[PDB]
Amino acid sequence: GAMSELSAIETAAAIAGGSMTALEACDAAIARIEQRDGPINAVVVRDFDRARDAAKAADAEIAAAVRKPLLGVPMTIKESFDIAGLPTSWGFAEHADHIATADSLVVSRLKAAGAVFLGKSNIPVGLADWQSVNPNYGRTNNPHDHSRSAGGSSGGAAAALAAGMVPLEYGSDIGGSIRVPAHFCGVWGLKTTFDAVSLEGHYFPRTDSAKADLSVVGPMARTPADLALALDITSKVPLPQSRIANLSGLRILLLTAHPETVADSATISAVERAAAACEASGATVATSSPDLPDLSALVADYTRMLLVVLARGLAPEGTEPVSLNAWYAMLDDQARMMRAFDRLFESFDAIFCPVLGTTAFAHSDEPDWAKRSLSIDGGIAPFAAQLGWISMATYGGMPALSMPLGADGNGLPINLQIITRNWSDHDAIRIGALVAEALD
Repeated sequence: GAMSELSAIETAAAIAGGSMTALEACDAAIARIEQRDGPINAVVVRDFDRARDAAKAADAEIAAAVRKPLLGVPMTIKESFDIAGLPTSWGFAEHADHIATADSLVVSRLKAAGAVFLGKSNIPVGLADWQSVNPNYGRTNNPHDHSRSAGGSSGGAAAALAAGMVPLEYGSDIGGSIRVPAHFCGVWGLKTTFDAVSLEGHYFPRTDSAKADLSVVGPMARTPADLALALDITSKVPLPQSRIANLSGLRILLLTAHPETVADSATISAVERAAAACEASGATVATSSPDLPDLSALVADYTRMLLVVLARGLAPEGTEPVSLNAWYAMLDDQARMMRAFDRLFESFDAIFCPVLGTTAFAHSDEPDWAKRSLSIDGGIAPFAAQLGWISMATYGGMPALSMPLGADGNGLPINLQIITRNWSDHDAIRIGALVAEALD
């Protein structure tokens, strides 16, 4: 782009080399937020006074010859992550004054690498939407078109990255809440392998309960290099690095259709263009496989588990809740689906497919997804069916990258979803980096 910002790694290098100080990096980011966040409303919790103190402490370490991978790099994090001294509300008015007393694990890891947290980014109520709007902070608007959703639930994070306010962010994903905002705002987002990164401190307000199923946390940035560094900083253990040097020989499964939902022409064309660029770089592309799992059964099973997980096994009055024994059977079903993808990835290195079937939708005041619809090539389509596109990685557990491809006819970003086998998170990042090179 013509107007650019330093990446997270470039900022740390500029501080380590002495071309700028950590306090200057912090003050520059504070200025971008105050200058740009007016019409976007992404950074809704601000901690600028304590951040400047941390930036000064970072410059103290720099002078003492200390070097850390993110030393002095300013960032924000999704509001649902605990930071000691800041509220964690999940957009609930009842929890607006719930102040965390300890940093979450991800925050602690990033701080130990030297990062400076300026504040936290906006979310929908209960993290339960592909928008970012709540009565505590208001609505986040897509920086590419203020009339469209920024995505959710990590939508404030993606908007702050798209507007260049900070180079690094971190979100959570149970129904696409990392991939979808990255796609709506045209930035990079890694849905990580299930259980690869600790959710400690991503607590429902006033509890120490984090989701034990489907949900993952993962980095968001504007470069694949920043994603890989942030992944290595926050992983439970160091994950296998990628040995993929180029696209020659890579085996890609290209999917632009789903038995339970649809993609529009611009999205289909964009995902196809990415596969063709890899084919021109020596990769092999298939458009079907007998080992592809039953995507229709997958979305139905994923949805039943998702609803149970979201309700904590509570049923509406009158109806009978799912029994614990039935829950154990559901996990067996999921494990069986995970192994089906294992077999698929014996033949393929990656699946290429849409993140969602269309670009960022107009702001919706309808809280019930069953009462929402979407425009696909001027045609009306069901909203909730779009869950099919993100269900594979969430239910199967695979890592999935959301990376910029381009924009549609209205300038709204379109991202590609790159799905690789469990624990190959660095492959997903690396393939995305190679795809971006192949497109330029």
